[PDB]
Amino acid sequence: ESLLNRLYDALGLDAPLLIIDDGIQVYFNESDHTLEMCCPFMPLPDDILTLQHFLRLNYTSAVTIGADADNTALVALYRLPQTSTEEEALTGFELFISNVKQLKEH
Amino acid sequence: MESLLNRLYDALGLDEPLLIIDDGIQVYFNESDHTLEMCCPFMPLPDDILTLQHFLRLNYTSAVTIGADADNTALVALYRLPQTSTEEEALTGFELFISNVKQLKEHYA
Repeated sequence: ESLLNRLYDALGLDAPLLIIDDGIQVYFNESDHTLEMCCPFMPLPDDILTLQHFLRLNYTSAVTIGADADNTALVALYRLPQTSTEEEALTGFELFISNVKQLKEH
Repeated sequence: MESLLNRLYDALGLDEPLLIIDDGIQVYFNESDHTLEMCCPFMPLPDDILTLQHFLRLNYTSAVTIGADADNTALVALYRLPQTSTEEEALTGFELFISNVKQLKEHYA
């Protein structure tokens, strides 16, 4: 029973990518013995100060900022080892969504 | 009860700010209420668009988080560990961190 499947059950979701009308797309990556949550929240900036700002945010945040391989957007990230329990996964998901909403504020 | 960071220091055979040098790798710690953060400043903070975007992309693929320190002086590799973790998880985490940063630095720094 994969951690991803574990999270879904914990969330009550019955999937046979998770999109929420909060204008949020969550992608899951289960490679490297871990569960990674990813959410592209805005286009990749070309401004030095803005880029440094997101790297600074990574110094103190549980939810970190990265850039997709396609180099088209900044993505909020959060990883957990597959060995994690369904309770830890659930908690991680809750924290992730809250931070993504925060990142989209202005 | 001794704090988790103090127990790590003991495990590292150590008896206040502090900088560790393990195999040429610099490691210092930051703390918050619920988290102990291991930090390795591995190179000066780049000031060009492309290198900065590159490190943001690396964040997506690298096992360890890459960020910039508070003074905007260095690019830093880091690992967050719950202040509720066991002494052993702290030590093992520290060792794995060093291992990850060593390779990160030699390939991207």
